Amino acid sequence: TVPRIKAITSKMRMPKSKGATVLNL
Amino acid sequence: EHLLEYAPQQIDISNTRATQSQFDTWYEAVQLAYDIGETEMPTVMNGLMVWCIENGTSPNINGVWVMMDGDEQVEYPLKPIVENAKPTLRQIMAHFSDVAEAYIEMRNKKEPYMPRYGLVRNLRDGSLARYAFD
Amino acid sequence: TVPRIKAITSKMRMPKSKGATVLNLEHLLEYAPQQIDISNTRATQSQFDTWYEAVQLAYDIGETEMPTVMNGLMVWCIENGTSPNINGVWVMMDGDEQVEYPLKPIVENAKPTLRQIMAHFSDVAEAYIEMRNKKEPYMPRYGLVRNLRDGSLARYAFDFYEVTSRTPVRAREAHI
Amino acid sequence: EHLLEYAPQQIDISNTRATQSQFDTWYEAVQLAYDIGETEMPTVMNGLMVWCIENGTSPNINGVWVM
Repeated sequence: TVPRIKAITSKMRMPKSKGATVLNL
Repeated sequence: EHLLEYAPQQIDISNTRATQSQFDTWYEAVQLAYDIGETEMPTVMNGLMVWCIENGTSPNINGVWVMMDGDEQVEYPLKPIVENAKPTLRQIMAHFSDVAEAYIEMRNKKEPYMPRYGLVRNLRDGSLARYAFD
Repeated sequence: TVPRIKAITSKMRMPKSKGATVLNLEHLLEYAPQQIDISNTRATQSQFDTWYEAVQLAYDIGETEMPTVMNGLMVWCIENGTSPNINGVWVMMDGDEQVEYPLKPIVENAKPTLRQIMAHFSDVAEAYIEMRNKKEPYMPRYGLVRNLRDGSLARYAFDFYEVTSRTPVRAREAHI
Repeated sequence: EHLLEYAPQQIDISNTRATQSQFDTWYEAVQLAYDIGETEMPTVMNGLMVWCIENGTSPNINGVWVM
């Protein structure tokens, strides 16, 4: 078959303070 | 003495076909910017020269070009094909001018196949519809 | 015997990068895709997939009730062409009275344009007018402006007609 | 199945004739802005379509039309 492109996804970088999240998603 | 011992062909010097180095920089930068390696990358160019027959060598940069596979399509970004082709896309794809007129000769005998550049110019014979693409 | 001419063959010079070939010639011969699935007039399956899901959403009409809408769209887009104003409305007959719909989420989601998205319906549209011509004379509205004059060529002359290689040569002059 | 059971006419979809709703908003706003009610307003439109035959559908806005 044909070679499909493997698109990567840059992460939706959620901000953090010291190791935990900062939003109640 | 060396002038008489010197017969180079039109296709290896002229302006329409870009140089071997311009095609060498282009093809390595496309193999890189698709993350598709050797023995899997020449299958892609079988899809490129069929697409560039039809829609010509002037797309928008942000657009996409398709390639049939079975029944469903795939897609690819047109950004690293017209941004690496340093003269232009026309003068880089002119390396494929030998195979393309041998592709349509294959395609005309099964069914009538005018390329899309021919239908705009309104050519009217399926035998001259072999030398008129972009 | 007679001296036959020895015809030489200039090579079918396949392009190369650094010493190896650039095409899979085995798969090239096992590869015959059609005009309609690659060309520029018909937009891609993904461009029609984003368009149709964004229309189903922005009308709040679900599956098994949404394909009835597209029976009204391809009849309207035959007549008034694929260039309306964005704020306007398009109608759809039902019994005797009309309905209406907003033209805003049909030309704002069609990412190439409306013409290249409705060109998926180029197969059904010329099969719609062939149905319609036999009951009564039916020139589409794009034909009446261009002043075509026969009800049998009034099948291939609407706005969003893709010009494939199956078009008769009289019809491909009618667009250009 | 419904596509084959669907034959609408040119005049009810096309661009030249505006929609029934565009004519519905227009006719109610003319009946209002003349203070001429029902059974007296359709006599006015007998005068409008005779005038709009002759002077066309492009007058100045401030002008008048006779009957």
